Amino acid sequence: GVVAAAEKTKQGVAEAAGKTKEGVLYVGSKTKEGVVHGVATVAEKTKEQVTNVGGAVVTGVTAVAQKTVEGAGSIAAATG
Amino acid sequence: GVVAAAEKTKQGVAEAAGKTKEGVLYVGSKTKEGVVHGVATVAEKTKEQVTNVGGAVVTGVTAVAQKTVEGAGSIAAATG
Amino acid sequence: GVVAAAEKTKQGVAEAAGKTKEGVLYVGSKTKEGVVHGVATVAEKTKEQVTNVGGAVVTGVTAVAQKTVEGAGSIAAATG
Amino acid sequence: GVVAAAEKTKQGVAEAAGKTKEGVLYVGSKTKEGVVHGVATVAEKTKEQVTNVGGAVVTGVTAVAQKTVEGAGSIAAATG
Amino acid sequence: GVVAAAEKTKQGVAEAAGKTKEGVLYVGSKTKEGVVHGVATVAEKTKEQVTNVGGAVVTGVTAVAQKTVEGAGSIAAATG
Amino acid sequence: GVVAAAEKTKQGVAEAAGKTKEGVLYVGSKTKEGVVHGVATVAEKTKEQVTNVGGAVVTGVTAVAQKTVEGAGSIAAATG
Amino acid sequence: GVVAAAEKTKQGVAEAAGKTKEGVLYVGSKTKEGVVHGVATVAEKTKEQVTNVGGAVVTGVTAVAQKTVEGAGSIAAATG
Amino acid sequence: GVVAAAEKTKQGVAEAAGKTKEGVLYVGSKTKEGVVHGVATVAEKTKEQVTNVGGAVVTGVTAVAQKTVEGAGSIAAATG
Amino acid sequence: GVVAAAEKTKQGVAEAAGKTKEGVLYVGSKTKEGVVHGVATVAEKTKEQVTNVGGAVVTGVTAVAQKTVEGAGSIAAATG
Amino acid sequence: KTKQGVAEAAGKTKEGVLYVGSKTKEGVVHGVATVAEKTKEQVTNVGGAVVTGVTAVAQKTVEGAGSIAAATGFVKKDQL
Amino acid sequence: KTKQGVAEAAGKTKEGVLYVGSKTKEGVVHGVATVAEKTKEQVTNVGGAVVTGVTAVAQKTVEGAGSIAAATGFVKKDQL
Amino acid sequence: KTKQGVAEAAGKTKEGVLYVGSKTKEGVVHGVATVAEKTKEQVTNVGGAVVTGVTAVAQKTVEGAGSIAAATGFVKKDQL
Amino acid sequence: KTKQGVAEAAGKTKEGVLYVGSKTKEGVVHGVATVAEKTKEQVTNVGGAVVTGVTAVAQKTVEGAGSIAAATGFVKKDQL
Amino acid sequence: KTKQGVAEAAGKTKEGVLYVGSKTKEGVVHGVATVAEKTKEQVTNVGGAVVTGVTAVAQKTVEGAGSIAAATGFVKKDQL
Amino acid sequence: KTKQGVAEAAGKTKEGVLYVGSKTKEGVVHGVATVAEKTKEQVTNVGGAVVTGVTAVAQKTVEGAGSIAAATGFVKKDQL
Amino acid sequence: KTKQGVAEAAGKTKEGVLYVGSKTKEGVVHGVATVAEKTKEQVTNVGGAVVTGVTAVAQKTVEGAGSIAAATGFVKKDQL
Amino acid sequence: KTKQGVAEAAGKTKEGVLYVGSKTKEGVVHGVATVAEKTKEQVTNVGGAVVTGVTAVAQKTVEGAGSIAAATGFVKKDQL
Amino acid sequence: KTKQGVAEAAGKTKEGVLYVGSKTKEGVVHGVATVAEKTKEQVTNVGGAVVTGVTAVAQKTVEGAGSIAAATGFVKKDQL
Repeated sequence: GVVAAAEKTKQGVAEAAGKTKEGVLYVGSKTKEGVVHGVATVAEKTKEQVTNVGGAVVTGVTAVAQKTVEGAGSIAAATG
Repeated sequence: GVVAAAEKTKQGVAEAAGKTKEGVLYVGSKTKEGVVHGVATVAEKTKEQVTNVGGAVVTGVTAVAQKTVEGAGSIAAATG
Repeated sequence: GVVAAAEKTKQGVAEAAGKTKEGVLYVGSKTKEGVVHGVATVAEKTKEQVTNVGGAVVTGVTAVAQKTVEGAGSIAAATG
Repeated sequence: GVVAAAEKTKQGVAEAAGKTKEGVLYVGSKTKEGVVHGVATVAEKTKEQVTNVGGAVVTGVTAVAQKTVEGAGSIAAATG
Repeated sequence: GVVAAAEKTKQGVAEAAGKTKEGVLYVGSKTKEGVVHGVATVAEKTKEQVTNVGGAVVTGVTAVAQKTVEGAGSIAAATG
Repeated sequence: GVVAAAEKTKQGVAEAAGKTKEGVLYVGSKTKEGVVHGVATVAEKTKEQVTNVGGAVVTGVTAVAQKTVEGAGSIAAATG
Repeated sequence: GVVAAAEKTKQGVAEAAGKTKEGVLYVGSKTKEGVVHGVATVAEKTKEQVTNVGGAVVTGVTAVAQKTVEGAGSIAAATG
Repeated sequence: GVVAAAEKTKQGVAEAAGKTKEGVLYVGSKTKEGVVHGVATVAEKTKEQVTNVGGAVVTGVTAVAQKTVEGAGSIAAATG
Repeated sequence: GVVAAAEKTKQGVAEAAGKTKEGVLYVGSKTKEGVVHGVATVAEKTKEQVTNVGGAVVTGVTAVAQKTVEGAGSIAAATG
Repeated sequence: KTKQGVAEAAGKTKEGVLYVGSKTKEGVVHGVATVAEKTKEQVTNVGGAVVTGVTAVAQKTVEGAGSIAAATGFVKKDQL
Repeated sequence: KTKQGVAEAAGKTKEGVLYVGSKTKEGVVHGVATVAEKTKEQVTNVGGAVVTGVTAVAQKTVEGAGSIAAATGFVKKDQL
Repeated sequence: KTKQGVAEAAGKTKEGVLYVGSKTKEGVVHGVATVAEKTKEQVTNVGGAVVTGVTAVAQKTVEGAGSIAAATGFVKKDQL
Repeated sequence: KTKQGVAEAAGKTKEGVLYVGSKTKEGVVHGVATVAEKTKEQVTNVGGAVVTGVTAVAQKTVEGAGSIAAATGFVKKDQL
Repeated sequence: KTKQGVAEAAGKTKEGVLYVGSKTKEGVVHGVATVAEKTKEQVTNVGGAVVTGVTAVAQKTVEGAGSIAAATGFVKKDQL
Repeated sequence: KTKQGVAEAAGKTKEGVLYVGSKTKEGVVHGVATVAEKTKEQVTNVGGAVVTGVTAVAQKTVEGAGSIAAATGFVKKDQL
Repeated sequence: KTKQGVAEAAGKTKEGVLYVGSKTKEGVVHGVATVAEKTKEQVTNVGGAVVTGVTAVAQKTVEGAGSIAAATGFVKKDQL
Repeated sequence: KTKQGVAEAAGKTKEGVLYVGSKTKEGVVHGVATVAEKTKEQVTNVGGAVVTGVTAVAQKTVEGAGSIAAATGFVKKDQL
Repeated sequence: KTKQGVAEAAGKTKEGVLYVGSKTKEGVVHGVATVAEKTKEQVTNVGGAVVTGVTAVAQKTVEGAGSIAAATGFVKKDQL
């Protein structure tokens, strides 16, 4: 039982609410989720080698922002 | 039982709400999910090699923003 | 039971709502999901080699923004 | 039971709503999903080689924005 | 049971709604899904080679915006 | 049961709606799905070679905006 | 049961609707699905070669906007 | 049961509708589906070669806007 | 059961509709489906060669707007 | 000498294709698109002006002191 | 000499493709798109001005002292 | 000499593709998009001005002392 | 000499692709997007000005002493 | 000499791709986006000015002594 | 000589890609986004000014002594 | 000589990619985002000024003695 | 000579990637974000000024003796 | 000579990546974020000034003797 009342008033406001659930709000904000910024490499000879024979390999520069709900959020998964 | 009332008022507002669920709102914000920004490479000889023989390989510069709901959110998956 | 009432008022507003669910709203915002920005490479000799023999390979510069619902959101999948 | 009422009012508004579900709305916003912006390469000799023998290979500059619902959202899939 | 009423009013509005589901709306917004913008390559000798023998290969500059519903949204698929 | 009523009013509007489902609407917006914009290549000798022997190959500059519903939305598919 | 009523009113409007489903509408908007814009190539010698022996090959500058409903939306398909 | 009524009104409108399904409408909009715009090539010697021996090859500058309903929407199909 | 009524009115309109399905309408809009616009080539020697031996080849500048309903919408098909 | 509102162009070439264009727009109204769907309008006017339609007016004048382009919806009762 | 509102261009080439363009817009209204769907409007006017429509006016004047482009929706009762 | 509001361009090339463009906009209104959906408006005016529509006015004047572009929705009762 | 509001460009090349552009905007209104959904407005005016619509005005003037661009929604009762 | 509000650019190259651009904006209003959803407004005006809409005004003037861009929502009752 | 508000750029290259840009903004309003959801406003005005909307004004003036950009919502009752 | 508010840039290269940019902002308002959700406002004004909306004003002036940008919400009753 | 408010840059390279940028901001308002949720405001004004909204003003002036940027919410009753 | 408010940069390299930047901010307001949630405000004003909103003002002046940036919420009753 929720009741609000206003009467005999020049400017009256009556506001009622049974159940309320506030939510997220960003005002003038900034965010950085999974960011790579400013990587420099000065070599003479570079060499990479990957010899995957049935798994999962993730190399190089990476930036991930997974947001899964009802499952594995792996980056490199390998099941058998 | 939710009740609001206004009467005998020059300017009256009555507002009622049983159940309310607020939601997300961005006002003047910025976001960065899965971003690669400013990568520099100054070499003389470069060499890459990938010899995948039945798996999953992900290389180079990468930027992912997966948002799955009811499944695996892998980047490199390898099942058998 | 949700009730709102206004009476004997010059300017009256009565507003009622049983159940309400607010939603997302962006006002003057910016977003960046899965972005690659500013990659520079100054070499003399470059060489890439991929010898996939039955899997999944993803190379080079990449920018993905998957939003799947009821399935795997892999980037490089390899099942057997 | 949702009721709104206005009476004996010069300017009256009565508004009722049983169930309401708000929706997404962008006002003056910008978005960037799966974007590659500003890639520069200054070499002398370049060489690429791909020798796929029955899988999936994705190379070069890529920008994807998959939005699948009831299926795998892979970029390079390889089943057998 | 949803009821709205206005009476004895110079300017009256009564509006009722059982169930309502709001929808997406863009007002003065911009979007970028799967975009490649500003790629420059200054070499002297370039060479590409692809020797696919029964799979799927996707190379070069790419920009995809798949929006499938009830099927795989791969970019390079290879089944057998 | 949805009811709206107006009476004894100089200007009255009564509007009722059982079930309503709003829809998408773009007002003064811009979109970019699957776009390649501003690619420059300054070489001296260029050479491409493709030797597909029974699969699917997609090369060069590409820009796709698939919107399938009940089928695979691949770019390069190869089944057997 | 949906009812709207107006009576004893100088200007009255009564509007009722059982079920309503709004639809898409673009007002003063612009779209770009599958677009290639501004590609420049300044070489001295160019050479392309394609030796397809029973698959599907798609090269050059491409811009596709497939919108299939009940079938594969591939760009290069190869079945056997 | 949908009912609207107006009576004892100088200007009355009664409008009823059982089921309604709105449709797409473009007002002052522009669209670009499958467009190639602004491709320039300044070489000295150019050479193309295609040696298809029983598949499908699509080269050169291309711009497609397929809208199939109950069939494959491939660009280069090759079945056997 | 859909009913509308007007009576005792100087200007009355009664309009009823059981089921309604709105349709597409373009007002002051422009469209571009499958368009090639502004291709320039400044070489000294050009040479093309096609040696199809039983498949389908499509080259040169192309602009297609297929709209099939119950069949494959390929550009280059090759069955056997 | 004096130049106002002048669009000028020039072009020289020895061999090749040439295009020169010069367009000028002064006092031009272009593209006024309007839709009214299922709209109710009720007007009662007594000795006044009511405007509800679409009015597109363009004017260009040289030596036009005291010019008026569009005077819409007004009541003028000057004594002198 | 004097230049106001001038768009000028020039171009020289010996061999190749050339494009020169010069456009000028002065006092131009472009692209006024408006939609009103299921809208109710009720106006009672007594000796005044009411404007509800769309008014797009463009004007260009040389030597236009005291110019007015659009005077919309006004009541003028000057004594002198 | 004097330059105001001037857009100027120039270009030289010996071999290749050339593009030169020069555009100028002065007193230009571009892109006014408006939607009103399920909106109720009720106006009672007695000897005044009410404006609710869309008014897009553009003006350019040379030697325009005392110029007015848009005077919308006003009541002028000057004695002299 | 004197330069105000001037956009100037230049470009030289011997071989290759060239682009030169120069744009100027002076007194320009671009992109005014507005939506009103399920909005109730009730106005009673007696000898005044009420403005609720959209007013986009752009003006450019040379030698414009005493210029006014947009005078919206006002009551002027000057004695002299 | 004198330079005010000038955007200038230059570029030289022997071989390769070149881009030169110069843009200027003076007195420009860009991107005014507004939404009002389920909003109630009630106004009673007696001899005054009420403004509730959207007013986007841009102005540029040379030699504009005493210029006014936008005078919105005011009551002027000067004696002299 | 004198430089005010000048954006200048220059660039030289022998071989490769070049980009030169110069932009200037003076008296510019960019990006005014506003939303009002489920908002109640009630105004009673008697001989005054009330402003509740959105007012975006931009102005640029040369030799503008005594300039005013935006005078919004005021009551002026000067004796002289 | 004299430099005020000048953005200048320069760049030299022999081989490779080059970018030169120069931007200037003077009297610029950028990004004013505002939201009002479920807000109640009640105003009673008698011969005064009330301001509740959004006012974004930008101004740039050369030789502007006595300039005013934004005078909002005021009551001026000067005797002389 | 004299330098005020100057942003200057320079860059030299023989081979590789180069970036040069120069930006200047003078009298600039950037990013004013505001939210009001479930807020009640009640104002009674009698011959005064009340300000509750958002006011973003930016100004730049050269030779501006006696300049005022923003005079908000004031009562001026000067005798002389 | 004289330098005030100057941002200067320089850079030299023979091979590799280079970045040069120079930014200047003078009289700049950046990032004013404000939230009011479930706030009650009640104001009664009689011949005064009340300010409750957000006021972001930025100003830059050269030769500005006697300049004022923001005069907010004041009562001025000077005799002379």
